[PDB]
Amino acid sequence: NHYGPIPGIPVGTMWRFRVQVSESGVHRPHVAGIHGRSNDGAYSLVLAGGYEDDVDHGNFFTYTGSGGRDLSGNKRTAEQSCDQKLTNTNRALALNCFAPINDQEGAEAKDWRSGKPVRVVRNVKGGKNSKYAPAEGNRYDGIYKVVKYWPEKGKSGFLVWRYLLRRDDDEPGPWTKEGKDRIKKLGLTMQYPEGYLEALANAH
DNA sequence: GGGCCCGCAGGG
DNA sequence: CCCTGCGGGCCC
Repeated sequence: NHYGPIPGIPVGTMWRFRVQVSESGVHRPHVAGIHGRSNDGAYSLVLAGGYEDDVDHGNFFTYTGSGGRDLSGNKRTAEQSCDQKLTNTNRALALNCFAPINDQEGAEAKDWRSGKPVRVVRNVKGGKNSKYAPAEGNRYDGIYKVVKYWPEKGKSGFLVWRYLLRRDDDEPGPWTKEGKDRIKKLGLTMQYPEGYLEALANAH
């Protein structure tokens, strides 16, 4: 539903599980990387190193579309086994870009800052191929905007949709000096589900 | 009512 | 250690 930050949830907020990010409003889907409607646009997305074509550079990153995958056998993830399409959440994210939607060669917003805002969450699994992933769980990293998107062959050899997102947010990134100071001042700390830690105090 | 899914953990 | 496939929410 909502575009932009969630009122009163500062950049640097951390949650241990995806479900907690969801109940916060920050990223509603419990599994999916993109939260979006195909005739409106995308509200939030997660970098979790789930797609090999994701490259994260912090203040900007190239995100991969979802799909191009065989999820037979009641799967949630798989390797690329066919071309992605500009449909569903992929189409949603493309609409955020401040340029006419083109599903053949993609598009670029000259005035990208005028595009729709995307809430961006970074998850620890993104750490294999990124300097910007938190050490644990999920972290709210602020607002980014889609500069451009285009199709190309991924590492797998199949077509993927690729999106350049660039940061556009007055709250500083949590990996920066000021981001770290703010987090410290606010006392931001990993949020666990209720009862979770107690259940872990059950090592015997 | 069916599709989708950047998680997660039980059980091998 | 590695593997399998479940709920449930949200979309359409």
